[PDB]
Amino acid sequence: ELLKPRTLADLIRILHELFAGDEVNVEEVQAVLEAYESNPAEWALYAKFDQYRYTRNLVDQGNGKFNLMILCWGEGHGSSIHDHTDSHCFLKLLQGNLKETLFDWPDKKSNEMIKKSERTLRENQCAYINDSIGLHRVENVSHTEPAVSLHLFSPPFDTCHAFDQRTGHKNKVTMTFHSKFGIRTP
Ligand SMILES: [Fe+3]
Repeated sequence: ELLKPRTLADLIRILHELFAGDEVNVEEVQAVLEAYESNPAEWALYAKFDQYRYTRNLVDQGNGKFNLMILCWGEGHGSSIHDHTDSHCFLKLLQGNLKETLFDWPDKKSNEMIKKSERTLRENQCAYINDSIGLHRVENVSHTEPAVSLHLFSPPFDTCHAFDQRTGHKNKVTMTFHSKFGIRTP
């Protein structure tokens, strides 16, 4: 029985219920994430930017079965082309816009990775990816506006692969945290 989250806090409580069991109802999770109306005051604590690249800010450690974080993207900041380590990944915009470009898993052949599609994710929208869908790149293409997104990963994971668009070659990356629970984590 899914209800609208009134606040980020409420959203988090609801996520603990949704992940109370062993399996994930993706459509239900995506629905509740979307239903949350971004309130900049509720997440300002987590919205820590860096001048040079996007930051990953842990919000909730979950119940062992998921994590929740906020990512902050300066003008022109973007990600690698990357996977998500056999986890569910949900992305909701809290501020600004992000361009998401989808790529297919590369063949063993060295080949230019060609964009399967792109979309503009706008404030409050919740997107979903998993490895069965493909790979993606996420970018703030704005010249004038920062972006902020809310991400849920289940199970949690701290490693992923980056892919070279020219070749499809992958490299294993360890993902870091800029902050945890509002506290900067050098
Ligand atoms: Fe991603």
